[PDB]
Amino acid sequence: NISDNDENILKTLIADYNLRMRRDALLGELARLDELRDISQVKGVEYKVTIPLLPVISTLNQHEFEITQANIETDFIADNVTFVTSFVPADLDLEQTIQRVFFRTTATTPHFQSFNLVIEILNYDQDSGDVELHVKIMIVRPNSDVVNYDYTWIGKDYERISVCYNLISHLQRIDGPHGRDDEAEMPIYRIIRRDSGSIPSYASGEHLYVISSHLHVDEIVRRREHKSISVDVTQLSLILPIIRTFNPVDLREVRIEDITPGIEFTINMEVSTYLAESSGSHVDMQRAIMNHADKIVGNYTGQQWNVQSNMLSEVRTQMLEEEDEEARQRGDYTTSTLVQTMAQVSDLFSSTILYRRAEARLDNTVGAFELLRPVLSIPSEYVHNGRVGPITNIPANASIVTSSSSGAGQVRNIFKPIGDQTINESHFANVFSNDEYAIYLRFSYRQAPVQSETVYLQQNLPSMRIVSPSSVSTTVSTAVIGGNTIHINCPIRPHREDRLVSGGVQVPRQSTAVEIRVQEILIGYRQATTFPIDTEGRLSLELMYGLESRSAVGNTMSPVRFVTVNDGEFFGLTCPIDLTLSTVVDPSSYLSDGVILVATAFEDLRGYAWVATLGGDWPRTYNSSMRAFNVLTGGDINLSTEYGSEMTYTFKVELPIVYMFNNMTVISNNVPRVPVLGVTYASIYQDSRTELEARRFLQTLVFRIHGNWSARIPYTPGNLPTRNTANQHQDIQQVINDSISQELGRLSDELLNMKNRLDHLERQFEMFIQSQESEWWEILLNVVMDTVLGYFSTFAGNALKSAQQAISKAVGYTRRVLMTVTKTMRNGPIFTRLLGAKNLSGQALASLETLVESVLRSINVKKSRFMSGAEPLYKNNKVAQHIDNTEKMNMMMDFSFANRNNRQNITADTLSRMHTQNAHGTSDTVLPAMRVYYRPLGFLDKRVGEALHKGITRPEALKKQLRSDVANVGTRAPSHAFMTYTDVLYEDAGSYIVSKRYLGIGELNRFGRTTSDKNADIGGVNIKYRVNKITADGKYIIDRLSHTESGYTAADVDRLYRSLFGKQGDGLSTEQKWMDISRGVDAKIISADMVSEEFLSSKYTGQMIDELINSPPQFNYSLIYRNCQDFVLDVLRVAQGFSPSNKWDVSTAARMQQRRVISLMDDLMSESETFARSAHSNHSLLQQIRRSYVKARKRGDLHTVKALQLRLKGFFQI
Repeated sequence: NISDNDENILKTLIADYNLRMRRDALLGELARLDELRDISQVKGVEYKVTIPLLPVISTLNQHEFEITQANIETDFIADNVTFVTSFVPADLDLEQTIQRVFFRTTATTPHFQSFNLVIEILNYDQDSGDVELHVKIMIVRPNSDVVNYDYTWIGKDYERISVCYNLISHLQRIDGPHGRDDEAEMPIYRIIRRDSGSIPSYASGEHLYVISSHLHVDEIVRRREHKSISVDVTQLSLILPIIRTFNPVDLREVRIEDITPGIEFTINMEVSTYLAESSGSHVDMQRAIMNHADKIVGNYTGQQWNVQSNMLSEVRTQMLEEEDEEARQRGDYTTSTLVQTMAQVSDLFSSTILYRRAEARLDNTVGAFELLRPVLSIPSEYVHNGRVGPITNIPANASIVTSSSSGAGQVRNIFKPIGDQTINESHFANVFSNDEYAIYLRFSYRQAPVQSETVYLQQNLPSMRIVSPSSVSTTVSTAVIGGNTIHINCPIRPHREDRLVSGGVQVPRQSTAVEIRVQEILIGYRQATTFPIDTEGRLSLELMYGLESRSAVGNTMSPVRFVTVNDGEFFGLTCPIDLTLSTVVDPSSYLSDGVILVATAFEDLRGYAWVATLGGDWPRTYNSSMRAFNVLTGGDINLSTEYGSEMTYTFKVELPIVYMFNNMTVISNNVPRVPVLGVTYASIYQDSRTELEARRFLQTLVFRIHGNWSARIPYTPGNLPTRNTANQHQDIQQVINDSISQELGRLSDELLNMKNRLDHLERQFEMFIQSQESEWWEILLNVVMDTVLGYFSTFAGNALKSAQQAISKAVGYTRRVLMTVTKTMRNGPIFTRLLGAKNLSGQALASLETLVESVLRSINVKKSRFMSGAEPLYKNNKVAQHIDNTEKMNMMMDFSFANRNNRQNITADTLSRMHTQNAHGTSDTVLPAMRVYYRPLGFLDKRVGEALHKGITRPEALKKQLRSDVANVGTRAPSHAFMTYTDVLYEDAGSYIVSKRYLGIGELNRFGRTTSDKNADIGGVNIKYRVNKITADGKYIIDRLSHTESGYTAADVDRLYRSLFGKQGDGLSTEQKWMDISRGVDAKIISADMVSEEFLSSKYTGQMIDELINSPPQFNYSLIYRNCQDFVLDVLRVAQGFSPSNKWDVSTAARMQQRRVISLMDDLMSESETFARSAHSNHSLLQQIRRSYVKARKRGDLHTVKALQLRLKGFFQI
């Protein structure tokens, strides 16, 4: 059978196996089986090629969710928002008392009020992690109905459980049109979310389910053969959005109250970029909800496949290196120091100060300033002997007993404030603001209580008092001689069996000493840097508060420098006025009405009571006070008694002033006074008061100002801007934007003519080309000419790459192109302030200039021939917005703000709140976002850890920690990356076509040598919309186009659906497949990460991307890239105007360049019908020319090539 040498070989193979077993046992308990780990990895790859790319979902943790809620100030509603509670039992902190997730909403919703989840660990063997869990979910409905769900699970330490709660809000109906917006030539529709006379617009539902898994690692190790993981989804509740109701779920109103450390919690939302109407069909709604659920479940399953692979044997991962914060900080700090040195140099220039004439007339204006507290005074030591009073509401029914039989006791109340009531303050009252100047009134305020008599009005219907019990005391035993032993049991609000916790006190009033003394009124100019001169004018001031009033006139004004508390220092002129208003004679004249309450109601005081017994064996005095009351309110609540035949029950409350004034109401609004001099109500006086009228009467100071002034206002010196940049910039982006703003003034205003601008840009491009050492431009021109005439070259991609490298190396040319674009567009400075902390990228602008110039030099025509028409030019020329950066910027700004940017003298601060995008925050980009998204879905990227236990450690804890480490390290990679590119087209007065391009790629294989049906692949689509409609709040409403209008056939739709959802849509028509594809792309990327760049999109870069989307290359991504994010980063780089990757094959970039040039040439030939013909530019004649050219090029015939190039050039002459 075998020889002796073969037997020796067998023995050494056995010995090697034994050495492997020895090593494995040295390392610990975890398995090390390489073949089973490899089979697991291959099967996981096979599953992962099926995880859907769509829909687009954004994942946030708690911190990023809170920052996002703070960022968005308009309506914030998501079609699907899933709250996933995910945990691994080996990651839970077992020293915690409870494992809980609790979150709620502060508003009314059709289905949701609060969500509570508790995890109970019934058994947990930590040596071999065998856990038995019980999960209890509690949902409280808005009508206070409680719904309970249970889930039990027996499994392993390292397996994951996810509880997913989806809140669904579908916009099903828009009502209108209710008019026509005139700035944006669109009809106006409304979107009803709140209770009104209109039909509601939204329908709401919910979806609750649990995901569990079993990774049969123990069985696989015992039997030594692989077994696929098994994932179970349990459906707990599904409510479809069938009927339309008011109050959809707004995410700004959702609170996450408590999550036990160790539990993972994410928010997974899909929010539309613009508002759109959903389908009312039931099957369509259900597919919409289940696509969201299926993507979440697919990502869960991929993660669990990773966990099984990692448990079966050793898997090593290098974690991607994070960018160096500290090196970037040193570079930025050097740049900032250079700017400071430039400012020091510019400080050497001095010039004569030049002024300008300033005149202004202040019409009759009204302003109201509210003091910190209402003007009141609480007397000390206020005693009230009634049964009902400030503190007590004890009915006569209530049983109150004394030592004598049937002897009712008398109750009294004592109230005492704690602390000072005098206040000294100086304020800068706001008067009027303007982009030129701002007016402030400066005064000082005095208050103190004056010796007088208290005034106390008691309500016929008193509010729920703090001490309002059913009974106060009862008799337990009666003695013939000694007296009756009494037991007192007096609870305080709230009672143990109660709803809507409440309680309070009524406060006695007094009279105080008011002293308002106005010193002067000040005005400052924004751009003044030194004292103005020739200051003259007159101002009149009228004070009025309560019942008194004053008036004075100021004549002399002087140049002044003053500092406000929010805006900095101002330079201007002051108008001293010396008047005093003093209502010490009548400070207390609200006497008709005038009940004052203070609310003291707390969850922590429920069930508290005074419990004591008095009598023979018991002491004859009682003196007790609640200390929880002191903890919550820095005061006291007390009850004192003396045992005797006649007993008095003293209920004393003793509050501090600060707590009192932070908690009070001014009911008895029945007799509200009027502003003392018949002034119109100032929106802080009975303007939708809702019981706020007496506090405004007692707190608000209102004044009336009229006058005029004149002065000479200095101009800013010319050497100031660099000092300003050094003195107040925060980032390097601010330095760049400041340089742009200052350079806008250096450029000539002759550039505001189209011919001059085109000549300037041609001269810039000639400078750029003349400075090239290598001759890449001539070969590029040859490539472009061949492409136009039909001969497609393999190194068009090389030509494109050389052009992009030349552009990125010549940053001066890019800077000049950007500067002329910013100068020649409408409202350039407004735009530079709109940018904020971001910079516009000029690489794409110069890229477009180079492409257009290349084609035009090929056909031997100037650009001015294609730029003819009336203004605005992009509305009268169908190619101008595609070949010109200035017209593109104009069109994009008109689109982004619905022509609100064209209002006269509108500031960038006002315009910034008029964007037309849905759920748009000010931290978002003005132009459409264009970036790569790469984050996990349904779980965090790291685990929440623990601190090391302080005690002595034991082996099963070490084993549990190792299991947690292996379950968590390297398994939380995202399953895909993607990128979006969107371009906007103007077609008619109120019609736009928005073209969104999606490109995504799945996670790369561990084993990439397999065939392409089992490798990671890319999936992309181009989707179009039409903008015709707007809301009354200024936001666009979208209609989505069909697949035919996007260029797709039925077979194309089948291929796209397979790429984007990972399956053949079975039982779906092409209409349903396109509905799913189109609806899955309109979601918006929500993140707390901030971008610092703006990018302008172009139609021909979009064609370059469509070249990848429509005819993808035969590429093995798994073998070439380390990461699926790197591919989409390469594509995004190409989209941003940079060169193609050297990882790609040659023909990829070749085809991209051919597509962009062919698209531009078609556009130019279509436009040339105005100055050429269509009979001699027919498609049939051009096809013959192209076929002849290809044949002539393939056989080296220069005569025919030249003749055909002349024929093509002559197409554009006559």
